[PDB]
Amino acid sequence: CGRLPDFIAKLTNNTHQHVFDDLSGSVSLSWVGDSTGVILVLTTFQGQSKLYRSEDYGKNFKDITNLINNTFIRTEFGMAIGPENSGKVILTAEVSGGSRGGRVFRSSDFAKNFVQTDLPFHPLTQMMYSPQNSDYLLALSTENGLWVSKNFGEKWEEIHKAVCLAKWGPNNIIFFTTHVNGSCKADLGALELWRTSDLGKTFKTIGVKIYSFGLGGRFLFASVMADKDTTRRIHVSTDQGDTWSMAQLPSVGQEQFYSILAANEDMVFMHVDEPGDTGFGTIFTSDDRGIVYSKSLDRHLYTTTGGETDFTNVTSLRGVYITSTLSEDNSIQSMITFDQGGRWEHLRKPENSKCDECSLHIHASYSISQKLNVPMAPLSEPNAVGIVIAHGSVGDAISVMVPDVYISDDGGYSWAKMLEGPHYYTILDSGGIIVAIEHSNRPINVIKFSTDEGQCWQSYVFTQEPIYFTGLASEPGARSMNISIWGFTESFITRQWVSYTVDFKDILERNCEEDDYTTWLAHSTDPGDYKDGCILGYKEQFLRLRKSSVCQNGRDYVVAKQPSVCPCSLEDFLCDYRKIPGDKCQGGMN
Ligand SMILES: *[C@@H]1O[C@H](CO)[C@@H](O[C@@H]2O[C@H](CO)[C@@H](O)[C@H](O)[C@H]2NC(C)=O)[C@H](O)[C@H]1NC(C)=O
Ligand SMILES: *[C@@H]1O[C@H](CO)[C@@H](O[C@@H]2O[C@H](CO)[C@@H](O)[C@H](O)[C@H]2NC(C)=O)[C@H](O)[C@H]1NC(C)=O
Ligand SMILES: *[C@@H]1O[C@H](CO)[C@@H](O)[C@H](O)[C@H]1NC(C)=O
Ligand SMILES: [Ca+2]
Ligand SMILES: [Ca+2]
Repeated sequence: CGRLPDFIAKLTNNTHQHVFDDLSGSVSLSWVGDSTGVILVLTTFQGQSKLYRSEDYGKNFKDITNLINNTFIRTEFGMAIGPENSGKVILTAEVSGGSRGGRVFRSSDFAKNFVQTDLPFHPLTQMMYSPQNSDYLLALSTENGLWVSKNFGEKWEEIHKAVCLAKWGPNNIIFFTTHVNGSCKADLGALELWRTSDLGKTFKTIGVKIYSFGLGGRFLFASVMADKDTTRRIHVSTDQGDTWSMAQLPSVGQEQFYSILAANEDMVFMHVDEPGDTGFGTIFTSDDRGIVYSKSLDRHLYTTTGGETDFTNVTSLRGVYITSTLSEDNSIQSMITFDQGGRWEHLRKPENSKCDECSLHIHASYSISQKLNVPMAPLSEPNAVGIVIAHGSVGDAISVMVPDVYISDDGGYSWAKMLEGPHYYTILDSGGIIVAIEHSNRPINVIKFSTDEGQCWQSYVFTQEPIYFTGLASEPGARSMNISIWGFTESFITRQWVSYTVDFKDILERNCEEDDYTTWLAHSTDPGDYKDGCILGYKEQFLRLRKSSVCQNGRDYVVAKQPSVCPCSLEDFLCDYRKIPGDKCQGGMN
């Protein structure tokens, strides 16, 4: 491997330290908008709150605690960040014992100015933005009242009482459950599901005997109790609850649960927990109506009701998902699907790695929850086509051994060891740079980076004062070249939070050209087959950045791809026959 020259000089003047020398114990960070560089940092000591604001992607911060009048901010509610570039921020404050209602600091200009607002109620939940209109907010009160605002939280009205759960639907529709006689936990299974399309002026009861409800893609789901039984079933609606269909899914008992694993405009991955405290269930995939379900994966790991699952959307390649399954011997084995759950498969072992014949197993939420030496779950970005990064074990099952970091560049078909120890990682510039920080219980001062998709790595010493590393921060969307390295210095009585923001603009000094990209057929496994690369009835050819090209994709980078319809085979249909949701094959068989 040949390394690019003089990278130290291109990063020293692009390294920016900021110290947060308050006495806080916890730190939370929110990005506000895209292409703004606005970061809000809230530090808490338990109490005192400090509010810091950056507008250069974290290179410099300003103390703006005076903008909230030095009020303690309750971390339970977080920072209610408005969608897209609305620039909306809502912080929930603590009040005294005799206050009639709550207090909230509202900003609509990317945290440049905050307005202090007294509420006619005490908030029980975070204030939720309507996807259709960021001025429309709902919240539940401590008396389980449903409150709605049309003017970004300035004025509130209580549209219904005894509300247990409320969610925005499309076009400013509100769905919510309510109880009549009792409470929310007591009347579990006797709730009613209501809908209002006019922000509380009129109401329609769209369900009774309700356990709970949820939204996923185009689908409205409700679990409904049986008449003379303690079991419950899933009903689904695609017309905002005007009509319902019984999902072709098994019923479950009180000790079981349903969980939406993933949902888009085509279909839903649904987890049905198995009876008993055995920690696993079954994955089913829906049709385009959310009614017909095909069994996709048996013995899917999902510990308890609100427990841990390893289900992972490989967002860098269409149709690819990874998750963990419980073996018959109660060992954990990773499985990968490339066709949206049509079939699952063991992950292919890297060629050079040895078994501790075997396969690759991926560490995710469950491994992290069990306090394994795994700092991050899998990472993928849609604009960085084919790239998957994860901690893994090569062998027969998930192992507690010190895991290596593995990378795929084709969406999970092939794998290679990326780095030796456990590392935090982050993808920048749509894959133009991959960054990694060693996971250690010792202080560190090195950030590793790769410009060839993880094949070659350079180490950069970003500070002479090593830090206990805690996490990476970068602009969501993976289009920036800025990376914030967060850690702390420690004395005998306090911790000094510090961030180092490195700008890679001089590493990727030139913009990528058309010559810098090459054609790549996704899902290619055998060019001799007529249907090579066909997934859900069509294949796609991408323009991928050459690994050898050292250049910036750009903030306005758009993945260039060209689809080609494949002939329909029996693999494109499910049993009602019905074509698979999202399948776009034409001609062929039927
Ligand atoms: C998993 O991740 C992929 C990529 O993020 C999802 O794909 C997209 O679907 C959404 C909404 O349905 C549209 O926002 C995007 O245009 C799609 N993006 C791409 C790159 O395909 C996919 O829907 C997710 N899987 C599931 C089942 O939710
Ligand atoms: C990373 O952060 C830098 C600023 O620290 C970004 O720079 C800016 O460039 C944009 C558009 O060229 C202008 O919005 C801003 O005025 C600049 N910011 C400042 C304060 O100088 C840079 O764009 C980020 N890196 C990437 C690729 O996103
Ligand atoms: C700001 O805080 C000070 C001291 O706590 C208080 O006296 C003042 O009334 C506050 N301003 C408000 C509540 O707007
Ligand atoms: Ca169970
Ligand atoms: Ca490159």
